Amino acid sequence: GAMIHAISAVNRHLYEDVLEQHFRLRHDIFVEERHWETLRRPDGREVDSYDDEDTVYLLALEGRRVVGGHRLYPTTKPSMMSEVFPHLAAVRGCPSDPLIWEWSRYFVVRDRRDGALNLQLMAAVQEFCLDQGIAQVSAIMETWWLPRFHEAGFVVTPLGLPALVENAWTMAATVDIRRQTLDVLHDRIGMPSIVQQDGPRLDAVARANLC
Ligand SMILES: CC(C)CCSCCNC(=O)CCNC(=O)[C@H](O)C(C)(C)COP(=O)(O)OP(=O)(O)OC[C@H]1O[C@@H](n2cnc3c(N)ncnc32)[C@H](O)[C@@H]1OP(=O)(O)O
Ligand SMILES: C[S@@+](CC[C@H](N)C(=O)[O-])C[C@H]1O[C@@H](n2cnc3c(N)ncnc32)[C@H](O)[C@@H]1O
Repeated sequence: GAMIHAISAVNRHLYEDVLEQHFRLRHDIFVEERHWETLRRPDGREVDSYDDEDTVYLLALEGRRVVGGHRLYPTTKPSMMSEVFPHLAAVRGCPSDPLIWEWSRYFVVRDRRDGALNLQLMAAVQEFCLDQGIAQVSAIMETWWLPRFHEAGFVVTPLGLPALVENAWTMAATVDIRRQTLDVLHDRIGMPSIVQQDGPRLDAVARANLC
């Protein structure tokens, strides 16, 4: 059936159509719906300084329609946490490691909310990272994400004090990538694999080491 596709520098030539579609959906969702006005752009594409040659996109596709997704960025480069929100990680420190990737821009289009897709997206980050040998992901998120992580069996390590960010309670944390977490999620989604990787093989950890 429908799969989550891992899109990076090595295979984006197969997904240029899909990538553009997702930038516009990100604008509809994060700018128009969430009202994150600092991300508004006149081209109607929601693109920031962490959308570059090293970004990995995990996009839920139905045919060529993007129905959900999220992205990963190496913490060996300047990151959203290190550059924008370092005060949120003042207790433990901002991650900087080839084996830790920054996780952001999680979305499900309205048509697919409150269904099977969400848990598939939760499984997808675990599956991709385990395959790549990535040990942890880091995230800045609103505190309503905590019960969602816990419900999916995600092992969460807070990096600092929660704080108001543009009027919303926000925190920085890592998530442990675990075979055990993934195994349970595979059972729950009723699929042995949720991540499709077309085109040339990506060596994410090697790329992050170069950075
Ligand atoms: C890498 C990550 C960490 C970066 C995040 S990046 C920021 C998170 N992303 C977004 O807010 C994008 C806009 N939203 C979406 O794409 C979807 O609403 C998401 C968050 C993916 C959730 O989709 P689904 O789980 O399929 O279903 P849903 O009915 O939309 O939500 C399920 C439950 O989740 C909760 N929820 C969703 N959005 C919320 C919000 N803005 N504030 C407080 N609570 C919120 C809520 O409890 C809801 O159930 P309800 O109470 O019955 O409505
Ligand atoms: C929870 S935080 C940031 C992380 C967000 N959950 C994500 O994964 O994309 C949301 C707040 O950070 C801001 N923000 C998101 N990406 C940003 C960037 N690249 N630069 C500056 N601010 C950003 C948004 O305007 C919003 O007020």
